[PDB]
Amino acid sequence: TCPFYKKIPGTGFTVDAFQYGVVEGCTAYFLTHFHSDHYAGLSKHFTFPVYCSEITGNLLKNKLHVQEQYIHPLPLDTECIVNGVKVVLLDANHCPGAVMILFYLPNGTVILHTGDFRADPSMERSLLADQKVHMLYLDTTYCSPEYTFPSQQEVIRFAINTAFEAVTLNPHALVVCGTYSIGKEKVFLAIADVLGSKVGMSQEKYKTLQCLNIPEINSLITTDMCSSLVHLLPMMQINFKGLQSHLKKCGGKYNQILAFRPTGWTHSNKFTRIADVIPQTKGNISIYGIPYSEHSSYLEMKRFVQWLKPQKIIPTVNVGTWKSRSTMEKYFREWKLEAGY
Ligand SMILES: O=C(COc1ccccc1)NC1CCCCC1
Ligand code: NI
Repeated sequence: TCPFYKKIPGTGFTVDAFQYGVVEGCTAYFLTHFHSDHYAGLSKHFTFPVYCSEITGNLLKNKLHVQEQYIHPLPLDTECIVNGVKVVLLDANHCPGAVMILFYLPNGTVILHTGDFRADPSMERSLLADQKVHMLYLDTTYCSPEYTFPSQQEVIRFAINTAFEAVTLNPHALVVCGTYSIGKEKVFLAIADVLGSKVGMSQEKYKTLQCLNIPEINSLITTDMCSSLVHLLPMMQINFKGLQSHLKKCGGKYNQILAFRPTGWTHSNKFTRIADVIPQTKGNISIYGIPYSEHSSYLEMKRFVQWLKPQKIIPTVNVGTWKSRSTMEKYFREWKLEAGY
């Protein structure tokens, strides 16, 4: 059964609703981004129209094998008519291909669905600038003031400086970066760039990255592991056992591993600043957890919502408990009273 917060009223549209079978009355299925919780249920035998970004469409075709006849890519920042309704796709500042969707309902109501997003002041100068939004379907992943983390730029500066120092001290060190989905590619691309190397990876991960429209990608990545001193591995292998195993396979080329585990928020963000971050170490292996977020911090979310001044907010994350629903509703009311809308 498809839940209410994935339906768009007054239309035949759903958003990120592929795991409920045939949804009654749905004429077009929107997909905000290529993350498995959101695409859950999509496969090669899907036979209804799917509306999405170009990048998401490339991933649907090549990774899930959805037939081309059902993939409807739309350009960003452009008014489009879908089944008699005006829509706009906006960059979500999440992973590659991720969008927010503006719906202009036939009755005059305007709805914004953020999908997953990392709110930014630049969104205040998007096509949102003009206009009234009556309903906001909001990515509330980190909707509590405890959720603090640095800018993406600060985290990348830390990673580049850490990697460059380690490899300049020991030219026989290998750098390894964990991954389990699209997103956060800047981590491994920025480290490889400072080290003068391509990024080495499996055939499967190479295929995925080839779908993302990254400029000059062929100059940046490779399946030839021997040519590369920055390697990508599944996130599940970023531990002392897994990294020891990997080092054995490298034919005596390296005598040290420096590894990065991009995470979201963790409770060490309540205590330790990015500059003060230290690794876990066992012998010649060191592992850094770095808080590289592709979701809004509490402060970023609050700024966006107080600027947009929506008439009603519908959370799309942390909706499953009464305690988390009540917590979110209290913050929305504070924000409204503070700003006066
Ligand atoms: O209980 C939770 C579960 O996730 C929530 C996320 C947003 C709003 C409400 C809940 N988190 C807590 C972590 C430690 C301190 C802050 C809330
Ligand atoms: Ni996501």
